[PDB]
Amino acid sequence: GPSAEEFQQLRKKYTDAGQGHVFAFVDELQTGERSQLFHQLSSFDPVRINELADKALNPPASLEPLPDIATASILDSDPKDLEQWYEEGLKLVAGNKVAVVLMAGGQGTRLGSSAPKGCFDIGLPSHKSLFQIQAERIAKLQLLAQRISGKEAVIPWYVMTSGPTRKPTEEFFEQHKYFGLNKSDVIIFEQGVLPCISNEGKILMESKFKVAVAPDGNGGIYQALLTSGVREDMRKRGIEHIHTYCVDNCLVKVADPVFIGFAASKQVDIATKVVRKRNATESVGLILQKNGKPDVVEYSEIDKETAEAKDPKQPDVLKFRAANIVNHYYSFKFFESIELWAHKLPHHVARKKIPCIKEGTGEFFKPEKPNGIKLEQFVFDVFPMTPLEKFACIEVRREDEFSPLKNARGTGEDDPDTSKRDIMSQGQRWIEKAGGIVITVGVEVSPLISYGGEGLEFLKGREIKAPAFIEK
Ligand SMILES: CC(=O)N[C@H]1[C@@H](OP(=O)(O)O)O[C@H](CO)[C@@H](O)[C@@H]1O
Ligand SMILES: OCCc1ccc(O)cc1
Ligand SMILES: OCCc1ccc(O)cc1
Ligand SMILES: OCCc1ccc(O)cc1
Repeated sequence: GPSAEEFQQLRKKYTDAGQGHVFAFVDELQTGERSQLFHQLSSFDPVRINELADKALNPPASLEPLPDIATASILDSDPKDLEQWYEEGLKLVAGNKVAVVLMAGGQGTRLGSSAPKGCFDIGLPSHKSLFQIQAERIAKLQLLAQRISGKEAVIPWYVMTSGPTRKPTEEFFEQHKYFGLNKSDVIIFEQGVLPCISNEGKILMESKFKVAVAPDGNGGIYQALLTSGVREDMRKRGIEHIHTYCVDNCLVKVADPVFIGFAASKQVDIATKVVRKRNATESVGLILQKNGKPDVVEYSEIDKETAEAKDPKQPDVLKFRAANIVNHYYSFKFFESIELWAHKLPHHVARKKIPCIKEGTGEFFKPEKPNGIKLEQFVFDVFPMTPLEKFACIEVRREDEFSPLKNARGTGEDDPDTSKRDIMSQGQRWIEKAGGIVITVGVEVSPLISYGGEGLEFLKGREIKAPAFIEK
């Protein structure tokens, strides 16, 4: 393990930085525990931690709805354009130019599962997990693309996890044989962490030999794409277009060809999907403009007066209603610039009850009130680095595209039951549109049968008894 000299040099750095309390219990640690503490502390720069704590604890507009050059809506689109963008998106898939990054490092504190959120079974007839439904969407788009190329189509799946989720995620994917995808085209990687900070700016000790850390927010994606090797893998594959999304949306149109096609046609660096906000209290970030710059306002920071503000000309409708649904497109060229701006991203403060050592006794205690803060970066904080002309915000239909799993069963909204209803409602609607008659709520349609409502003609004239599950 670490030499005395190495350990003293580390101790000097931390002590000079006013963080020498992290070594309060060194004299009683076992060799292994001492090693852990050494390596963990070596992984942070205590001066940087001080810089972050200082900005957090002693912190240092032109703020209207997005302009019309920057916005589009599926509702207002010419159907011939939607068809063309879909075809162009599928051609890019067939070209092996499309990748997916899945943000699955969330805890799911509101959901109360012990397992990764992606593993959750919302109670469909199939009992498929969120991960498996997403994987099957990828499989299906590959198969559709192969129809046009006559060659293998691969959409690599890069799954970002946290330390709370990485091992069980990999085990789950392995036990399912990667849901019929090739393991060689799925990479599970971890996002980074930052130390939790006390109200007084001091690093919190989880144990006598471990610093309390937390994942660094979904904005941690960008640094993690470099350190993980993922960006290099995309380069080696000739990836040009990336779809990034959150695991909790059970209706997510993974690698949606119309989205990719549209974004690519406009040659944007970034595109993003929104829906109309369902009310002033919905826990969604709101996409709007700031200071000549596309930007977002998170639900945890917005002020009542803006969440409740009304449209100038229509006083019964909310002014800000472009709910961020965490559904983003990037050019690969954008990812090649990460190094120039990853350090420019802000840290957002969240005050938290961080279980730690009673700084004295060494007794582990869950505190009664918030004893410190976690810092997080947010994926959308790149939007202001991007010229308005290299940005697109598209309205899509909530009932087809956005059904988040946030809360435990019995909450009443954004829960397993709303998720299940939304998928099975989608299924029924697709069947009906293809000429099927459903007798009854709803019908689960496997993604391997239909990605987006296509391919259901074989049900024309048929009677389907709901609840049902259409599969192989
Ligand atoms: C940083 C980030 O991506 N935040 C997202 C994300 O919030 P959560 O706090 O992870 O629930 O999901 C919302 C949609 O469910 C979206 O509106 C919001 O902006
Ligand atoms: O618990 C004794 C360790 C300690 C060291 C430095 C400080 O500033 C405070 C506490
Ligand atoms: O980057 C994480 C550094 C780290 C190293 C060793 C540990 O035992 C724990 C954390
Ligand atoms: O004009 C908007 C076209 C459009 C529709 C749906 C998407 O997902 C993306 C773009």
